[PDB]
Amino acid sequence: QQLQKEEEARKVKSGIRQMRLFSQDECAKIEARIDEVVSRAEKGLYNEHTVDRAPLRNKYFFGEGYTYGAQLQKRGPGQERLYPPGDVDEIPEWVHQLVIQKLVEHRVIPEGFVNSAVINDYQPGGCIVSHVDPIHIFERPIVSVSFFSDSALCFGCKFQFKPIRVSEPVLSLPVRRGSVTVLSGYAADEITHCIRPQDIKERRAVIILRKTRLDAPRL
RNA sequence: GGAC
Ligand SMILES: O=C(O)CCC(=O)C(=O)O
Ligand SMILES: [Mn+2]
Repeated sequence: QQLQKEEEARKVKSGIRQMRLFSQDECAKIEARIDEVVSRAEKGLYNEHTVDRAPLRNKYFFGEGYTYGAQLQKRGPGQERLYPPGDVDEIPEWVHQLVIQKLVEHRVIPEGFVNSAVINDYQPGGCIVSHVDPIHIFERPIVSVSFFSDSALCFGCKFQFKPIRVSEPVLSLPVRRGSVTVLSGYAADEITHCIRPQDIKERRAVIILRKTRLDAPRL
């Protein structure tokens, strides 16, 4: 039914906020700090679980990190876990001053909301498989700031492998460098979101800021 | 080049 597809896409749009908030100079300053994050990881200055490496995507966990995918035995809903307290490195002060301060000042999230800053560094062709950020781990909303290039955030995609094949998205949301994305409601809880390899044509980094639940399970 |  045209009525059915229009309703779900309407539901997904309802949970999406997106606006330009960082200028080119401000991205350049933050992107430089992101490059230093990569350098410190390759110098071994970070705790073991702070750095999660994959062929075309690295995750740098600060404040709070999580286990996902192949790191889970008997993967299923509710099987994700936080690392033990103090395991991952602290949120860097430049993340507090440059990124979170602007979000708090521009009323994107309340002050003291963020306790987890995760940086996803995508190499050209990189992706992340369709998923819902664990409801048992993270409070809503989910805030992310994009850097180094423009891309798209797709919703409701189905992944096939060998080779990687992605079905037609329910919604493709262009995310540009310096743009802030806020997910809530249906867009965050009742539909998966992903980024496709065809959307990453250059190196792209995104800083994801969240609040972990009080009852969030740890390892 | 793999979070459902
Ligand atoms: O590249 C993005 O913005 C998506 C990353 C994501 O969904 C996550 O790491 O939870
Ligand atoms: Mn996610």
